Amino acid sequence: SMEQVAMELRLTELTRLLRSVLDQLQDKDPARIFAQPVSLKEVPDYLDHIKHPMDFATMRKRLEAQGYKNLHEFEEDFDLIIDNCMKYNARDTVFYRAAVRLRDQGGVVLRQARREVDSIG
Repeated sequence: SMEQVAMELRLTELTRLLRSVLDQLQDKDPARIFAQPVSLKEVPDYLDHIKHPMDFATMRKRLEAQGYKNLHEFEEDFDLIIDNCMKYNARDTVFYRAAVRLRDQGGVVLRQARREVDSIG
């Protein structure tokens, strides 16, 4: 149908907007602390602590599979990265501090993407 196509065009454009958002968020992690999944070889007990692991490479796989239907779903995954880190790591660590900074700095980017998604529909 012509409707399924128009829908596929919007999803593709949302995917394009979310790709730019992802790149902006990831620039706010220059140390690449959140770039890849926490290693289960190096933190064998991680899943006893954190039930829904997340990271930027895993979000990127989902993104490129057009697996995000809206900004809310994307934000949920970004919040997991931050929230997982702030539970697993203590306050006085480079990792916890890096999540606080990513959270504060990403908020500006997410604030405008919400307006752009509402705006362009």
